[PDB]
Amino acid sequence: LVHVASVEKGRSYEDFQKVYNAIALKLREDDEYDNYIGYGPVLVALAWHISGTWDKHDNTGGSYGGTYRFKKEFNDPSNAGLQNGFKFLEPIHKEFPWISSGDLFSLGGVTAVQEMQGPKIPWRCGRVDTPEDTTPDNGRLPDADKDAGYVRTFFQRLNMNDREVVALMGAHALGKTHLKNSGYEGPWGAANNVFTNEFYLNLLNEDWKLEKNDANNEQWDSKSGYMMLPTDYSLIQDPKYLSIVKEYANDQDKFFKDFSKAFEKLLENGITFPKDAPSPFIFKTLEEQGL
Ligand code: HEM
Repeated sequence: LVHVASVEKGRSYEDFQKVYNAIALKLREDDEYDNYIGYGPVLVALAWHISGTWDKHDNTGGSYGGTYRFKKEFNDPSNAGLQNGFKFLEPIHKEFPWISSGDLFSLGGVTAVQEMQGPKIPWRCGRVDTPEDTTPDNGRLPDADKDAGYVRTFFQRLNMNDREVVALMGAHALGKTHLKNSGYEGPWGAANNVFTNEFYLNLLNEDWKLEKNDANNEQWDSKSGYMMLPTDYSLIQDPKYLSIVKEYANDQDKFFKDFSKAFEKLLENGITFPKDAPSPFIFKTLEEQGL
């Protein structure tokens, strides 16, 4: 099963920058969402879950098909809450009906990271909508109540290694858990709509206490009012993971570089880019444009 990137007919860089700008302007505008966190975090969670269904063994799932738009996938329990990012992006698809669904979903994650002051994330167009019967079954995304062995195995399905797994998990500096969505409740840090190395710092520097939440699930809670999932806490339980956690706590630029490569790879898993496709695009922020 091969998925070959196909550029939207006649579109170039400047066209996609417009779609970026529209997402970015709307991010600016809808600042009240989720108690003033804004929609940045749910947008990067949506781009991760639509890519996270990939299976490297048979190339099923992945971001290419746009299959999150079908009821079997948006009804995935693992995706509870992400209907809000989809709803956000609907006016944008309306304004730019020529972009594919996979391209829009994935571009929404890139746009969110950069406007929340994270690193630049190169992005490539050419995902093509596939039909309903290519929608992967539920159950392909990761459980939160497991340990580092589980996490390591899980991410190997996505062809991610130790550094990649730890870099990628740093996105949990953003947003928060919601009891009615996941059975977990609370934020990971204080600046949860700015992209920083705070997750790593909080992991190492906080006083964590293991507790049961109101949904009867175990989670780690700090005196500062922060939390960590069991899978998050894994990263300082495994010695290999802990080494890298310290690295990123100590050096945000290194974390930024590694996240950037890892997020692009995650969003492009399963896609074949022809030799003569366009080079990855690096979009300007609104700020960089005076907008
Ligand atoms: C072992 C892997 C991980 C587990 C078990 C997992 C689990 C969770 C859980 C349960 C939530 C809260 C959902 C809610 O209640 O609304 C959460 C949210 C979040 N996750 Fe993860 N996650 C994983 C990895 C990742 C990765 C790789 C990324 C992206 C690069 C990511 C991005 C985020 C973000 C940004 C949110 C916050 C969204 C918002 O506030 O609504 N997660 N995750």
